[PDB]
Amino acid sequence: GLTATLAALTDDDFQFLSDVLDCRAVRSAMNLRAALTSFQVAQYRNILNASLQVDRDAARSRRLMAKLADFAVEQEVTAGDRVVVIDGLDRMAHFKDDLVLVPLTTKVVGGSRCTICDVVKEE
Repeated sequence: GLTATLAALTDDDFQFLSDVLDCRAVRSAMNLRAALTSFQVAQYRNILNASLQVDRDAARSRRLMAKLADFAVEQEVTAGDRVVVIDGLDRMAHFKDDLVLVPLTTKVVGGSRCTICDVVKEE
């Protein structure tokens, strides 16, 4: 889609967002262990959050709209889930204790890379 979509994303694209907001961890590849800033995090939040409103399905937007409200919220990660990086992730990387994150899905929205990785135990 990229240009063909611009801002009016379809159920296919929004499906990717539903998974992102569903993720347990939300950080940036350039600095996964360190956040950016209060305005920075909110900035990226406005990007996707803006996609919801402009969306065609006002009902569906409500569901994700609330899921985004907790963007980058303090929660315990676990295997099977996924970590959404605001920058991306092409290679596998550790997250904590012994859990490693492997590249699962990379999508660019509003000119911002968004990679998701499955949380698997390094063994």
